[PDB]
Amino acid sequence: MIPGGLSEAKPATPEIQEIVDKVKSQLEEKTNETYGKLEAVQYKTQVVAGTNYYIKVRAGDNKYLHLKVFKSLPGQNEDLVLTGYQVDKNKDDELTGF
Repeated sequence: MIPGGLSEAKPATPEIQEIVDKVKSQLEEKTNETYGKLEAVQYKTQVVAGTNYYIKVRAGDNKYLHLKVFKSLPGQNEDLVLTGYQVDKNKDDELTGF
């Protein structure tokens, strides 16, 4: 069993692309990623020190990347601080258990 509480995981459109465009800046220079050129097909969400969003987005035609966009409130300073994510995978990029 794994904690977290991934809320859901429905289809994703450019609305997840914003959550994706909001973290791809930090995600770009975090793991030298890039995002933005990927299509988010679905997403989920969790509740912790604020609110995060997990996304099942792909970056080609045989690979997926799960990002972890996180928003706070009690320490706004962070706000949409995607501190978790994964890219270039085709075996452990399922939902959030990636």
